[PDB]
Formats: sequence, C-alpha cells, structure tokens
Amino acid sequence: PKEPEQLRKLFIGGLSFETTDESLRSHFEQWGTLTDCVVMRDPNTKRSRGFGFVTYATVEEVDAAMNARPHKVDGRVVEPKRAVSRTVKKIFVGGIKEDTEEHHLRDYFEQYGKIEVIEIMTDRGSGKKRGFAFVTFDDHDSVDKIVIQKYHTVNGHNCEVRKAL
Ligand SMILES: N[C@H]1CCN(S(=O)(=O)c2ccccc2)C1
Repeated sequence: PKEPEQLRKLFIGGLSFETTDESLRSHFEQWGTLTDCVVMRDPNTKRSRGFGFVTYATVEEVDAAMNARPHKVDGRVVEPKRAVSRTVKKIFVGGIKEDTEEHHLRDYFEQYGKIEVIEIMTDRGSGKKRGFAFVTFDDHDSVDKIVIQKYHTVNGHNCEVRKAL
C-alpha cells in the first residue's frame, strides 16, 4: 500500500520563470521517482507564476529531496515545502508530565532535525515542571515532518505536538 499522495507532494516556490514541467522534473527526479510534476502558469499568458509542485512515489523520496536542499533549479535557489501537513521552526510538546527531561526530548526529536533549543516549562512560582516543553529546530521541514505524524511517544508518554508561533 502506497503512502497517501497528499503526503508525497512538495510545493516548490521561487522558480525561475524559465523553468518548465520538463526541467523541474529533470532536476527533482535525481532524488526519486516523480509521479507528477507541474509548473503553475497564468491561464491566459502561460507566463510562469513562479511556483510548481512535484509528487514523489514515496515519503522517503520527499525526505531525500528535502535533505538535498538547497536546490538551485535553472539558476535560482528555490524553496521546497511539504504541500499538505494538516512555516515555523518551533513545536509545543505537551503531556510529558514531571519525569521527562531535556535528554528525553533531544534523543527523540534529534532524528527529525537539528535541535537548537529545548525549553522544559516550569512553574514561575514553585519551579515544578508543568508537563510541556518547546523544541526549536534550525529548519521548518523538521516541524512539518513532526506534526504530520499521528503519534509521538517520548519517555513512555503519549505526547501532543503542535506548531508553536
Ligand atoms: N485520516 C486520513 C485522511 C488523510 N490522511 S493523510 O493523508 O495520511 C494525512 C496525515 C497527516 C496530515 C495530513 C494528511 C489520513
């Protein structure tokens, strides 16, 4: 069974107006099989709108494409983003109770991306742990991967994870 197509599609912004379906495909096929690849154009002029979409056969291929950033396509560095995830670098992690420590969160989340800050929330008056935390990554794709997952188990706790603004 295939991963849902909606989780295999990347929005590609910042395109050169000279990029075509064919040149976009030729570039992004280097990181996987593309089941679809389109440059968005004006309906009347056919002039590029400066963005497009590529759909890979597997989520692993999406990951490979994102890990190969920065992508310079037809002379311009473009901006890939997962098209469906339901742009920030920070998550709320709730439900971690009082026994979850920084190393629990780091050991778990470091496989989603490079962590820059872990903030375990404590009570302003007592210093007791409040049972939630914030994790900041160096890049948004980590967060997009994280919030797409249905489940997050950290330190034996079933955690609620959301984007933090
Ligand atoms: N309930 C089904 C309906 C669609 N999917 S999905 O494509 O796996 C998905 C997962 C996470 C975020 C956005 C989409 C699950």
